[PDB]
Amino acid sequence: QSREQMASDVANNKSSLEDGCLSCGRKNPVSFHPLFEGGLCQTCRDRFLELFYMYDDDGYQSYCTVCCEGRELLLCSNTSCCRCFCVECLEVLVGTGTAAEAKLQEPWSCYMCLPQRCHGVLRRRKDWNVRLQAFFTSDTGLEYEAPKLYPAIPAARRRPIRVLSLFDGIATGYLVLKELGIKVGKYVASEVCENIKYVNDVRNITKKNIEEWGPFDLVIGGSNVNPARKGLYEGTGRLFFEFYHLLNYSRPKEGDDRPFFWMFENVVAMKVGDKRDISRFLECNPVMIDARARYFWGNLPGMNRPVISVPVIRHLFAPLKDYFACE
Amino acid sequence: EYQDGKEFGIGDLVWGKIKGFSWWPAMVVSWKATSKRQAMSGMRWVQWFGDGKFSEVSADKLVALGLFSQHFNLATFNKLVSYRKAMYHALEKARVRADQLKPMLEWAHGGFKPTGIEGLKP
Amino acid sequence: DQSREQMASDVANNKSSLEDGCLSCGRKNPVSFHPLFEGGLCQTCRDRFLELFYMYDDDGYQSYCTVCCEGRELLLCSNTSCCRCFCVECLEVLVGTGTAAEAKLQEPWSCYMCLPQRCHGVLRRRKDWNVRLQAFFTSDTGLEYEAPKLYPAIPAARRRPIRVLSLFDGIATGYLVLKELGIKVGKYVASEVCEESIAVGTVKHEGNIKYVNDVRNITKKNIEEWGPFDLVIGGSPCNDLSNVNPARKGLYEGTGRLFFEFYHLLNYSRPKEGDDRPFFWMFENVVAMKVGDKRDISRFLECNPVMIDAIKVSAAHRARYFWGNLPGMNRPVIASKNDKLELQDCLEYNRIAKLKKVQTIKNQLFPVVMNGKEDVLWCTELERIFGFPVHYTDVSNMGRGARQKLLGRSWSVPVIRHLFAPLKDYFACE
Amino acid sequence: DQSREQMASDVANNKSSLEDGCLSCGRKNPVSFHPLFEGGLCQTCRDRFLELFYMYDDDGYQSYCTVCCEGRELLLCSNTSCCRCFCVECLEVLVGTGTAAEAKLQEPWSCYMCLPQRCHGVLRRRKDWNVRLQAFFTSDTGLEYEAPKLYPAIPAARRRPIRVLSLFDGIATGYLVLKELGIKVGKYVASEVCEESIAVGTVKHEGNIKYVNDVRNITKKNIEEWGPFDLVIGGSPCNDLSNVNPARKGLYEGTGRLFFEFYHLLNYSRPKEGDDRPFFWMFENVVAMKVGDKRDISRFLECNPVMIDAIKVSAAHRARYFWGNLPGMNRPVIASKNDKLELQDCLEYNRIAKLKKVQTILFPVVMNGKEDVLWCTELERIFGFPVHYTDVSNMGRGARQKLLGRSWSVPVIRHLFAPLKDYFACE
Amino acid sequence: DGCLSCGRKNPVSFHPLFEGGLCQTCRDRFLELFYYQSYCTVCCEGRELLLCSNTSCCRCFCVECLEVLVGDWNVRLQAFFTSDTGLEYEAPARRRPIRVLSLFDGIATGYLVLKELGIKVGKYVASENIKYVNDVRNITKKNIEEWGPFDLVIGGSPEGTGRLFFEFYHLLNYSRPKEGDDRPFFWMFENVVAMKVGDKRDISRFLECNPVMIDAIKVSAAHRARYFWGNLPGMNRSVPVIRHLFAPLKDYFACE
Ligand SMILES: Nc1ncnc2c1ncn2[C@@H]1O[C@H](CSCC[C@H](N)C(=O)O)[C@@H](O)[C@H]1O
Ligand SMILES: Nc1ncnc2c1ncn2[C@@H]1O[C@H](CSCC[C@H](N)C(=O)O)[C@@H](O)[C@H]1O
Ligand SMILES: [Zn+2]
Ligand SMILES: [Zn+2]
Ligand SMILES: [Zn+2]
Ligand SMILES: [Zn+2]
Ligand SMILES: [Zn+2]
Ligand SMILES: [Zn+2]
Ligand SMILES: [Zn+2]
Ligand SMILES: [Zn+2]
Ligand SMILES: [Zn+2]
Ligand SMILES: [Zn+2]
Ligand SMILES: [Zn+2]
Ligand SMILES: [Zn+2]
Repeated sequence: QSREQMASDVANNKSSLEDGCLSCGRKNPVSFHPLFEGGLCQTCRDRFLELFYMYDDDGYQSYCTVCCEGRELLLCSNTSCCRCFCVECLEVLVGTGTAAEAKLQEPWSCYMCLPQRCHGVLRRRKDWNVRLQAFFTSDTGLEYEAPKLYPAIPAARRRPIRVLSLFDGIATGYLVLKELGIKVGKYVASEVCENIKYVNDVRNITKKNIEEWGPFDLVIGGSNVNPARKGLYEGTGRLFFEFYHLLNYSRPKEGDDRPFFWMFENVVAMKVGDKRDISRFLECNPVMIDARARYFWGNLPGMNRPVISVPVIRHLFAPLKDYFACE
Repeated sequence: EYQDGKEFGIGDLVWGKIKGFSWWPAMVVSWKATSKRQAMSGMRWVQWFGDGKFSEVSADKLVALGLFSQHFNLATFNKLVSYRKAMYHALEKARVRADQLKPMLEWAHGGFKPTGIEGLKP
Repeated sequence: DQSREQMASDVANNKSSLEDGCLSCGRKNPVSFHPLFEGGLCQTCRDRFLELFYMYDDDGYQSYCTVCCEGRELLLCSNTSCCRCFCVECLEVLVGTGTAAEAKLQEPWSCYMCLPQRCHGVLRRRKDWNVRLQAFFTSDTGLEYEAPKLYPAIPAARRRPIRVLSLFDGIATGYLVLKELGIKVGKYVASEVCEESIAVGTVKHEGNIKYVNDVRNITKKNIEEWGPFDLVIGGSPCNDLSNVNPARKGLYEGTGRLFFEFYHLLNYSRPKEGDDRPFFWMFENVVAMKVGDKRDISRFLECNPVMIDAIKVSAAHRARYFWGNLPGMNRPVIASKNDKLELQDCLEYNRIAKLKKVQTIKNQLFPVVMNGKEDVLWCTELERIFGFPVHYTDVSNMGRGARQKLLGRSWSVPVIRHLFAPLKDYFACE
Repeated sequence: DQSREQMASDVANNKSSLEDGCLSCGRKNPVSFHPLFEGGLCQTCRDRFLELFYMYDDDGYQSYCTVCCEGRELLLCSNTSCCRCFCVECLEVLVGTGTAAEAKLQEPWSCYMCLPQRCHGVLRRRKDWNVRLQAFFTSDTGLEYEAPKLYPAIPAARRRPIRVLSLFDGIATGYLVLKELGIKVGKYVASEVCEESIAVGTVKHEGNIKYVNDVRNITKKNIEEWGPFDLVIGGSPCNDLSNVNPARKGLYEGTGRLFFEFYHLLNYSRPKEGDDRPFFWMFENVVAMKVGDKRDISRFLECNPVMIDAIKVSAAHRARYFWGNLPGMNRPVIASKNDKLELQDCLEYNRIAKLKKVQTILFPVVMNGKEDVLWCTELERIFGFPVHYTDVSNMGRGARQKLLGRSWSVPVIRHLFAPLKDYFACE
Repeated sequence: DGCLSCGRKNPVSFHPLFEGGLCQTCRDRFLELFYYQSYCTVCCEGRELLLCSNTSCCRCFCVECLEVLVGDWNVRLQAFFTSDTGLEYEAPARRRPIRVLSLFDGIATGYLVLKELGIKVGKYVASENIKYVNDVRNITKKNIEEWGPFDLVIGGSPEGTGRLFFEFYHLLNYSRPKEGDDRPFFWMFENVVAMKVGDKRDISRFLECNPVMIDAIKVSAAHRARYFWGNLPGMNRSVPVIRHLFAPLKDYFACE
């Protein structure tokens, strides 16, 4: 069916807006549009999971906020709201190009700023800040078990922590552990090339080195004009698999019940096939945290609790105080 | 290069918009002239006037200087010497394309009559 | 950083040895030796010789120069059974100026590996090039790992049938080879998504193979449901790993990521600590790939590969890398008495083979003459070339293209048999 | 020249018998009998029944009406292994008015050849149709000729290997049958111009067949150079004699002229007068052809044909006409112990056959719960050939199926050639 | 080595009309449709027809052939239309009267020409003193044996040419004298030149004798051209044609 057919039906008020693809007009939707009132088709929802969170170097939205396909973008003059809208969306979902005709005459505020009003067959849904959150980090074709919770330890038998790291920032995980007053005293750093025991070229670390330098108690990792748009065209395969290999090396053997925590970090703007691969290999599901949206895999205690990027890492690492000795 | 099906090729003059800034004139250049560039797919390489820096923004959100009156800033020009200097350079470049900025400013505000905007082509 | 002319002058004037400079760029401080001629090789020329030596054209000829592996124009050798081609500039600076034009009009021109060896200036052909070409490709790597530990022998009374897990099964070469050796099979699980390979493996072996779904849907619990396993084998797709693809994504991307599925599922099925039952595995890939990818695969699997060419047991060139811990993997290859070692033994009635050993799958239409006319190879002759039973792929209405495609990416029976042979001393036979 | 309704009323009123009129047009003066039902057939309706009773549709269903072979709308039978279709006007005038609409809503409808026999008015199915149907085609011809002259027996010490000439050889079924029978072949000259069939006969029989050129370039001197011959066989192409061709030129025209090459070269190799050596021949053609040509072929060949259906010894329908003078041509056909008589005996591993006998050559096979078609190695078993027989010269499903589709049938020829072992050497 | 009627390259033949090459398909249709056809003589184009019936000037140039060409006639034309592509190398008192079997009775053309020769005719057996019985379809070996022996067989024609040719072949094969005999036996066929090449090749192959050409342009004033077959003496050298062919047969027949 054509996009005008759905608008005609809505103007007749003879159907619901969740019967076709709001971005393409194709029927048989698979999910719901998290912002407006409409359905999402199968091929039109995969593109929404990648490009919806992409900002260019200008600080403005890269693609359309409705169809995520940009050919001629009109801008939101209001600051702290960098949304941009398409050129045919404003003529099909509003009714005509009258808004476009009046768009360039004066500075314009987008549809996410002005008080809610049904500007035709396009209705800003009342609540979006929650179902948008539930749209991304849920509704996936995998289901795993909750991680095993280690029992807490009394402070009379607490020892300093031992950290192996592979973050982008060499010392990013060192300062955070110092602001919390946790007993540092073992720290090995590295990087993916092309008390801190810095060693470059992670290609040089062997199993025997992990055996001698260990045992470890926390393994972390995950890390130029357009750092946000070059990510899709480059790929993140190299960064994940060396972290996975070293996590396999350092993981406690069978019959050992000592605590062991890990965490992986990645940005949201990535292809739909990589998230499934990481979830399958790591045997868990991510939780998004908004400060720059980011995914987080791991087994740290209380990882999906509500918020009460140094602050984000501090929030994530806070519940570690009751396992390892402080000060 | 830049034959990706989009408009606004090499040598064109367009406007721009930067967070924390205002509309600024820019010059489309090639990646070879840039100190470090690779001709990113789907975007364009521009160079600001009065600063000399190289910027690479997408082509979709680009607007030419045809509507000069629709992208003017009197307060910014009055309160910033750099804005007036950039306006003077833009006016001089447009005139050569074929506080003394008042005559060419009135020339631009009138719509480039009778020559129009056809003389801005490379 | 001198030139080739200076090095040639120095060696000709009896003032230097050939083993101090690089034959391909005339540099110094070489790290290895040229396997074919006398001399040395610098660091950046091994990584060009290692990847590009075995690449071949669609016309059954070598693609690059035999000396430098980088040619602007090539002089093809005219004699058959030798498909080498030499470089334009590699001659006049090494054998003598003005020789390219003289040899160009010569007919039939013979390269320097065919005719009886003569010291044409600085082109001194080696006496034992065959012995050293194996050592160039098998040894002198980056890192070295500890040898695998042997398992204690088992007496003939306490042997059990073998249980096998096979990833990227194909047309089930492992089952066929294990049955031809007389080993008693207890179970055989196969993972495959092609609908014609499943047909071949179900029709030909009477449904003794338990088929499963795509490899990306196998979970932790499935391994324990189906196991325990005694042999895990697999060969990953090399579509995005070879140099023949100008748009190769390499490892970590595309279809080259499927090595990590084998790596992931091999760790699940491995025996736990404190267990001592025998466990064997094997992985296979091509030789025409980047040195970084090979050095990474060796790093993850913790072993160096062995290079085996099928030319020593059959009638085709097919060189592959093998990782594994099977016993006696690097013992010398010796042919058998029932191996069809030439193209004539693999032809039908009233057909004459002009060649003796064909290239892998008047160049592609010139292997066979029949009734005074040039012909091509039949499917039943490719089946004999690879070592399969005749009429093995006559299943499910597929024609010449599908059968040739299925045979072209398979393993080689006389090589897998050579590798699996020493397994009979560990599992029940007959 | 009355119509059908008056005849039906007369027979219903118990004043006439069905054997006095033609069930297809209601006329009088019958000349034969309806093979299936009770009644008689007029002169002009037999010439339409004979040409069309065996024609079949691409959908595995009978092409024309079963009773009159002339219909406007067809009512296909629903029972499997029954492809019969009836005639709309044939129902209401014979069984009773008001049945065409009633039966159209019947599910699953079964024809009168399926349900137990009953006199549905005047439609009385015969109780021995399988016997008189055979005699309808074999006997009751136009003219009659004399009996063949049997040759005296030969003692087992004075027998020699056989010499064979074959025309339009195909994929050499005669050589395969003769070698399977145990007879000893001293020569086999085959004429064929297809490049893929020559490859099959060369590779499979190790070059014992001597191939020659087109049949139109063989002269009088060649026959006496290659002769003498003791058996001369052949079968002409049927691309211009069957009724499946809307633009068929028939005999005397087109590619149907190739029959007269067989008749011409049969005279050259025939023994001269005053000679007493055994000599045999056999010509073969399809049954679904014009009646006018059938009496013409018999006139030239001087003998009447026999009709053998491959359904009694195989798993397919294929009816053919055989001319010749072989000893014991018309003896009853009996199956052997090694004949795969049902479709399930000709299938690969893990396949289930929905049918049991296939029509003339997505339905037949269901594999893993999904419908499928027959493979190339399954059509070889149905016709009797050894498996992997046509796996030669890179051809696929398109070309292998064409070679098998126009060939002979091994059990039929083995039935015909069996009594040839009493005149020629064996082992 | 270039074609003239068609102009196609790789030519190995020549146009029979005059100088100019003939392609593979040009010569095939050159002798097939030679003979009022609205086809050109040189270009062999049947697209546009021009009318010209002047005395000794009937070659009307084709309209499309005006730019194609403009922009041994009595020696080579005869040879090309009688050349033997297949060489069948075989040239062959007080006696009894003549008895003849015939086909295509028509108006009994044989009876009067046999009677006018001065030799009495014994028995005439038509199949279409005249003894007409029935059609060819009702003749058996017993009928031939009852009415035989015979002396000569005549048949021919002035939807095809095979339906009667093969019947004549069958009847002649029946009527042929047995092997090892010296009794005289003659025969001849008759058909018009306007025929397909396959028909001519098949007829020449079955009778084992190459045809000869007889044209009425030298004995009459109408375009009657006929191919002939037979073993009568005199072809190697319209009722007058049959009169000429029947004149010499008095040598081997009754002369006391
Ligand atoms: N995702 C996947 N899961 C299971 N098998 C796959 C797969 N992707 C590709 N394959 C199979 O892996 C095979 C690699 S070719 C190797 C074939 C095999 N080594 C042999 O002995 O013949 C291909 O035939 C393909 O069918
Ligand atoms: N002009 C010709 N000369 C010789 N053979 C011919 C021919 N025209 C057709 N044929 C062959 O005659 C065959 C008739 S189909 C009959 C096949 C054969 N009787 C069998 O037992 O299988 C065809 O395969 C065709 O190849
Ligand atoms: Zn859509
Ligand atoms: Zn849009
Ligand atoms: Zn806004
Ligand atoms: Zn070098
Ligand atoms: Zn070179
Ligand atoms: Zn050589
Ligand atoms: Zn009738
Ligand atoms: Zn009917
Ligand atoms: Zn029925
Ligand atoms: Zn010509
Ligand atoms: Zn002309
Ligand atoms: Zn003239």
